[PDB]
Amino acid sequence: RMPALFLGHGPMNVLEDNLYTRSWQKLGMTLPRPQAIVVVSAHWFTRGTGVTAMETLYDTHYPAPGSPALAQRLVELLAPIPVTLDKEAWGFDHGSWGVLIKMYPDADIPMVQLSIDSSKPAAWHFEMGRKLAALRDEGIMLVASGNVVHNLRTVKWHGDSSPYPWATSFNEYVKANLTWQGPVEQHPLVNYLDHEGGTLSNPTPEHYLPLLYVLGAWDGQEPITIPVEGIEMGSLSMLSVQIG
Amino acid sequence: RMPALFLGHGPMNVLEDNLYTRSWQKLGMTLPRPQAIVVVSAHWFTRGTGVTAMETLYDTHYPAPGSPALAQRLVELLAPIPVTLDKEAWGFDHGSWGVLIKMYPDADIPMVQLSIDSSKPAAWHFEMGRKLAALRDEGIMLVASGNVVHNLRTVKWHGDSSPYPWATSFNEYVKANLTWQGPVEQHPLVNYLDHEGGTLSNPTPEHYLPLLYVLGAWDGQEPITIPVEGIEMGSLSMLSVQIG
Ligand SMILES: [Zn+2]
Ligand SMILES: [Zn+2]
Ligand SMILES: [Zn+2]
Ligand SMILES: [Zn+2]
Ligand SMILES: [Zn+2]
Repeated sequence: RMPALFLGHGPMNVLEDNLYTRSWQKLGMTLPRPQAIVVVSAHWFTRGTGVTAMETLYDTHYPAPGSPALAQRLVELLAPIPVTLDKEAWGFDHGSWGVLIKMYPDADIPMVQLSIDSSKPAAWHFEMGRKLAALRDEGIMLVASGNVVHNLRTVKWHGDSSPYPWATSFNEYVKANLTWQGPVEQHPLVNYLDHEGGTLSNPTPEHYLPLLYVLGAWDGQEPITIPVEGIEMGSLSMLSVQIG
Repeated sequence: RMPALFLGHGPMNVLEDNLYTRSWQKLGMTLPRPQAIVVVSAHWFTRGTGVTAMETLYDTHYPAPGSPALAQRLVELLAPIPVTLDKEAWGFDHGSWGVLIKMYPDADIPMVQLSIDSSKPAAWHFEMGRKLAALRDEGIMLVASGNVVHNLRTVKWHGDSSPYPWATSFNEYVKANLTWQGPVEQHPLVNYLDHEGGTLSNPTPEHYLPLLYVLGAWDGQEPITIPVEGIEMGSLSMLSVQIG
């Protein structure tokens, strides 16, 4: 049974870097090797849900082989959710590419990209991870990447380095509610904009929503882990989450 | 009379970095301060020409004030070229943001973004810089950013560090033809795919085309300078060009 992973993304490198990259490389050594991976990124935020099997914007290159079989299986599992199927791969954002180059350096794990539907509310994205859960017993690792705090208008690129108190506030409300159980509509992490708090940490939903894909996939029983965490440049949250 | 600048973009930082960043900061200290700037990036590659006056994807933030006056003046100058006018700013690619944060750290120069028309041939993009030339006598600096060699399938992110010979070959054909004069249709840098050479260095045109915007703006008389140059990771060319 494969784990699902939400990674806070960014180290702005690298090669021989930091705590985060060593946590990614990390889980790539330590976690059960997947038959294939469904990648969810903050940066594939589209009207409607798209899927690529990667049979062919960003100053990056991650030549993982595609899995047309997993793509079709994704489309079927999601039906009647209408899915658009791209032939070509989508470019990987620097952050996602940064997680993947550290995690599985050799780009030898077959892969599908899944996009996040803009037009849908948080509860729906949580329901998505509920549907993706079945794939975890079929040798498939879910890797979602984004940032539970993500306001680049508040980011302090040089000085000083302490976490803004509102950043730590929202982040702790995230961590304290990972294991919440009950109706989806009443989930604190689904109703995240109910926090002070919420809109300032996430003025648009895309960097936060990927966590819900991972949380949607939790059975209520298996452990939930935090392989690495951190708030960089005052408001970039680096909170990573392991399900199972 | 304002200079036009093509910058090869990437240092993957920074703050206290390298030769390239110090060349950018650099020209920002040394060049005549502009009333406003038209930014052209490799990464705004669209069907049709777009313009933003910046009255409102990338893990970046460059809060330069817009210039609606320059935007309208751009639309008028280009007519009958059909232009789409966005209210909102487009996100800056890391490379462009990297050039601008070093060049004009304070983000206090008014600014317009101009996009590159996908559907048009190299000669047309050269003609674009011919039209943009007039704005140089109106206090306006053209800043184009991309990379005259740009194949991320050949990039050696770690080892070793020597420039591929084909990379140096195409690059030198670029440099040897900056000052070429004659009919546009017969310009070596317009007919760049005529080199061995060309398609391998530039499998799609977007990172190269921005130079033509700058070269289009040369009168035949003023100096053409190379403020910095370099080939990193075997095939990322860092060749920068100053017109006037
Ligand atoms: Zn680029
Ligand atoms: Zn980037
Ligand atoms: Zn954000
Ligand atoms: Zn991001
Ligand atoms: Zn390229």
